[PDB]
Amino acid sequence: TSILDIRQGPKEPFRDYVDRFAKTLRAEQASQEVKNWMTETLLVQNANPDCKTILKALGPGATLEEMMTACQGVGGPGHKARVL
Amino acid sequence: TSILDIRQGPKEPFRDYVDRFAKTLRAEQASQEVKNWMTETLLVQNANPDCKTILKALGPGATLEEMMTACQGVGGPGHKARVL
Repeated sequence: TSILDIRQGPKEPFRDYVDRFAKTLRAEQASQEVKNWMTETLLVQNANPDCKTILKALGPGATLEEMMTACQGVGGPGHKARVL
Repeated sequence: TSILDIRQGPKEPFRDYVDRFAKTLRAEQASQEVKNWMTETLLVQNANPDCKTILKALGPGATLEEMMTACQGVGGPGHKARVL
C-alpha cells in the first residue's frame, strides 16, 4: 500500500491511526530524511478534524507519545476492540 | 543530496532547476507514486517566487513542457553558458 493512502477514520482512535501510519511507513522504501518529511507532512494532514486540531496545538516539535496522550480521549472503540 | 533540499535560485532558469530536481528525484529511493507526489508538492513549493506563482495558477497535473512554456524567461540566463 502507500503511505499516501493512510487517513484517519472519523471515529478511529488516534492510536490505531498512528499505528497504521507507522507500519505503512516502515514498509515504504525511502530515505530516513524523506520518511521524516512524510511524517511531518502527512500524519497531521491526514488526521480527523479533532485529532488534527489537537496535533496542531502541540506544534511541529510534538513527539509521538505526546500526540497519543493528547488524543487518547477522542473517537470510538475502533476496529481492534473485542466485544465477541 | 536529498530531494527535500532542491531549491530554485532567485534568477535560476526554471529548466535548470527542473534538471536538478529530476536528477535528484531519479536517484531518490521511493515508489513512483511517492515520486509523483514529491513532484506535485516539492517542485512547486521549492520554486522561486515568480515561478511558484505561475506554477500554482497552472495547477496540478500540468505537464513539464507546459510548466517550461509558462516559466520561460522568468529570471536570468543562469550558469550553463560559457562566456570565457
